[PDB]
Amino acid sequence: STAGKVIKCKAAVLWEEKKPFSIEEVEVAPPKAHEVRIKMVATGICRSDDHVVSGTLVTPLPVIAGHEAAGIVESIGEGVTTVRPGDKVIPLFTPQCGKCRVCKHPEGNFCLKNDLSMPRGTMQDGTSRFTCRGKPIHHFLGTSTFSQYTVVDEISVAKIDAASPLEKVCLIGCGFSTGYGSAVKVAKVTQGSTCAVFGLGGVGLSVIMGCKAAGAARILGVDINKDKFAKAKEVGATECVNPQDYKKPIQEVLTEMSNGGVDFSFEVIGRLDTMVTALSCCQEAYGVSVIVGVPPDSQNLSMNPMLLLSGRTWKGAIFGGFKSKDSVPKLVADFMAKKFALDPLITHVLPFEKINEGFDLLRSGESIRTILTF
Amino acid sequence: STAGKVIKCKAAVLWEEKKPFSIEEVEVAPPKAHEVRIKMVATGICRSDDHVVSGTLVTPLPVIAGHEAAGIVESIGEGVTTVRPGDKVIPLFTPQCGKCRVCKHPEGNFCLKNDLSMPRGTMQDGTSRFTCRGKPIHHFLGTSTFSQYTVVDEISVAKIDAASPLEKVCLIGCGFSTGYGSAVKVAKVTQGSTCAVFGLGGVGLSVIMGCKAAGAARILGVDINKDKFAKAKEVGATECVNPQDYKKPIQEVLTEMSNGGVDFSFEVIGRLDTMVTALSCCQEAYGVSVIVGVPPDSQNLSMNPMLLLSGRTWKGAIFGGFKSKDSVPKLVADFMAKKFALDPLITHVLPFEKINEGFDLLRSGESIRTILTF
Ligand SMILES: NC(=O)c1ccc[n+]([C@@H]2O[C@H](COP(=O)([O-])OP(=O)([O-])OC[C@H]3O[C@@H](n4cnc5c(N)[nH+]cnc54)[C@H](O)[C@@H]3O)[C@@H](O)[C@H]2O)c1
Ligand SMILES: NC(=O)c1ccc[n+]([C@@H]2O[C@H](COP(=O)([O-])OP(=O)([O-])OC[C@H]3O[C@@H](n4cnc5c(N)[nH+]cnc54)[C@H](O)[C@@H]3O)[C@@H](O)[C@H]2O)c1
Ligand SMILES: OCc1c(F)c(F)c(F)c(F)c1F
Ligand SMILES: OCc1c(F)c(F)c(F)c(F)c1F
Ligand SMILES: [Zn+2]
Ligand SMILES: [Zn+2]
Ligand SMILES: [Zn+2]
Ligand SMILES: [Zn+2]
Repeated sequence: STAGKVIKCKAAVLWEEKKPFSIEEVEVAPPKAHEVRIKMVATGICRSDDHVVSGTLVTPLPVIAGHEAAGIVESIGEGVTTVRPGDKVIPLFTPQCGKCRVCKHPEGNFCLKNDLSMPRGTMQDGTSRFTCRGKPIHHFLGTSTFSQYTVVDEISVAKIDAASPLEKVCLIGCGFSTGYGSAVKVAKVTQGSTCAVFGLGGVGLSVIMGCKAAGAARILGVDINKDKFAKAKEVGATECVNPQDYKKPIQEVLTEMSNGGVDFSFEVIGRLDTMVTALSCCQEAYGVSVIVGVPPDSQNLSMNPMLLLSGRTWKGAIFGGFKSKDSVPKLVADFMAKKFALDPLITHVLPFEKINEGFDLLRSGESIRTILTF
Repeated sequence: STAGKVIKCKAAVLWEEKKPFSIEEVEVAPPKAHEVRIKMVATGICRSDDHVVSGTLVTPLPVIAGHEAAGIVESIGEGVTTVRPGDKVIPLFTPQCGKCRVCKHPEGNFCLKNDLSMPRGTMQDGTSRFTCRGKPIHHFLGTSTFSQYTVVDEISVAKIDAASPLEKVCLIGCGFSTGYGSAVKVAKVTQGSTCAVFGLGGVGLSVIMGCKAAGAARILGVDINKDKFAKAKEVGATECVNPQDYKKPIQEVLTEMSNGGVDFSFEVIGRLDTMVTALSCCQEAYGVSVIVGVPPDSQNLSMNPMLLLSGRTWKGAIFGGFKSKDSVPKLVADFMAKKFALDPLITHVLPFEKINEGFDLLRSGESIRTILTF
């Protein structure tokens, strides 16, 4: 038995920015009250994880990163009612406490217990369950999935279908749900509309999936890497454009293509300039633009508010606007019911021990999602 | 018997920025095809008219300004079908051509025939109906209401109830409709919500009226001029705050007051800083902020897109999001049935000839709306 005992296991520890992950032995404490210790089965490589390495995202180091994953409950602390040992689960990088003003609001999902805004890198109780070489190691978004075992707060885990294929449904933990929800729930893309999607990575392809599902007539994919176009078309893009191909700025190109601006635009990269371009390319009177990408820490964009005064709507969202604990099990059920596909997002499957190679694939432009298997 | 003839009349011509209006004789050409010549009865002094004087709003000079008004049709050009001589009318500074993509859109109102985005200061045919001292004088937003007679395109005029009191209902031509629509139509303020309204002039008061009509539980008025607070409370503000009274920035004060941020905020001033403050003070996950104020020409704001990524919605609107020609007659009908009040906005009345004194009253902080009678 491992319950109630410290587990020694393998994890990918990030000791400092801009270095490879160190794959080594860590100690994982048993869960305290209202906590859940999970044996990880599969975890995806999201660009947000790379942002921690690059310094685009600031979070306390050293850290066990990883937030897009699925595993099986090893044990539960006192008072846990929502999962049991043996359950398949997905860690929730946006928690759902169920009690705060946001959780109580019909539209809101950015639960006040989150560790994104002001990251502490701990459990809810302000402590860490991880040590490595006798040093405490920070958590990441209350998830820390780049480890054979993690411990999460109960509000940061959802029970999912016992028959789920964990090496696919881990994508529901971030990239798929984010993209899909940003289209269907946050933008509320309409039938017959014209959409523009900036960035054709895992998250942008999921936005295309959601736009198609919502009945968009035109879905214009935008990427500087033309190698991304074929897959974008497979999942629903009607045309793809590379800004580098044009003499005019792409907002102008897109406005011309859409005969005066798009209905819905999406920034799915993480650049300040493309956030403004995506806003500008939506129709000035009734267009809607959704920011999905994570921008570099502490940088402000510059924009002319006349873009809004004419009637545009600008919004952003975390995790596709989904209330995480309510939504994740339904999304997995929908997947098992063949309501959407995940395979188009998965280009590579590697053992966990090849985590660095997985990051290199992302950074080189060659992968969409690499799934790491434990 | 003036039909088909040039009319000589008095108008308030602005020859130069930052100068008084010159009340002097102009020549008003008869209406061409699909044009309407109107004998003005009443016009309000809106801060946007002052922006033309101050150079906050750039439009070609010399100009006859004025956009919030009502009058009586003197004559119609060939092919006009929607008004007749003798009809009471309100000029529409935002046209409604009924044919463009925006007019056909269920939500949009910023008709593509507008003269706001890239002002030419002409009629739709790119010419002027006004001469003064033998020189052509520009139009303003297709309306030019600071004149005993004006000529407008058919798409820029609405027929209103023959029994309308024009000295009141002129406010439906800008300030009332803008503020009230910004709350009820653009923001979609909900029952029991908390709203913050920045700027307690004619338009901000109208926002308050709309928030109260929509059932908001708390309506927090924000102004640096505490003399504006009494009237704001009369029309439904539950609390008023002066940023100058506080050591902390007003977004922090308002967040504290609202136990974590407001449901709906409105910028109704025209400052880049208060646009960002207004966004910040809405709840980060589900808050909505609407820009109503007109910013200084060609200036960009700076903001951190994390304010949006958490879930905020930011939008702007012209004329309260109302399709102008459909909406103005209904707004008048509703006023006549006492569905809303206009008297709280009217603080001063003056003859047209005292237009400069009207502007002095606004600039001093003393007036809300001065109504000028011809
Ligand atoms: N809001 C959320 O909850 C959320 C969730 C998941 C991902 N993210 C962010 O979303 C972004 C996309 O993540 P991902 O899909 O995993 O990343 P990714 O797989 O790197 O995809 C990004 C794509 O953007 C393309 N790109 C780069 N620069 C430009 C440019 N200038 N113009 C057009 N295309 C360009 C690039 O070629 C690549 O295909 C990242 O910033 C993530 O951090 C946010
Ligand atoms: N979007 C539209 O269609 C539309 C329509 C009508 C008016 N406008 C604009 O809306 C704004 C308000 O017009 P109005 O009500 O006629 O003007 P106004 O009567 O000058 O009211 C503005 C109020 O803002 C207050 N104010 C000034 N600076 C600050 C500050 N730093 N903090 C808090 N309050 C401050 C000021 O004391 C005054 O009561 C102007 O910019 C107009 O140009 C836009
Ligand atoms: O990819 C999901 C994701 C985000 F959307 C963030 F805003 C963030 F800060 C982060 F760390 C993260 F993982
Ligand atoms: O007050 C209404 C009003 C506006 F909202 C503008 F954006 C503008 F440019 C203008 F001239 C105007 F009069
Ligand atoms: Zn919560
Ligand atoms: Zn992610
Ligand atoms: Zn139109
Ligand atoms: Zn106005």
